[PDB]
Amino acid sequence: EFTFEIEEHLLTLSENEKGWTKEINRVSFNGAPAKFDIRAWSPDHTKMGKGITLSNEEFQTMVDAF
DNA sequence: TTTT
Repeated sequence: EFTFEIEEHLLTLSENEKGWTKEINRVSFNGAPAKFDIRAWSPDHTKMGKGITLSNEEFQTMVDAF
């Protein structure tokens, strides 16, 4: 058992020939408070690809650093 | 090529 919900779309970074997009979103996993999520997504966003989840703290650390 |  596992669930996901894209709560907010922040940025699309690129799209490939199959229409999958790399995105920065706020995503809730298993109904938890949403985290930052940098991940590939199928065209209708019904299939997840490879990516990483970052807490607000981890994301701000990254932003401050670059 | 693709699932926390």
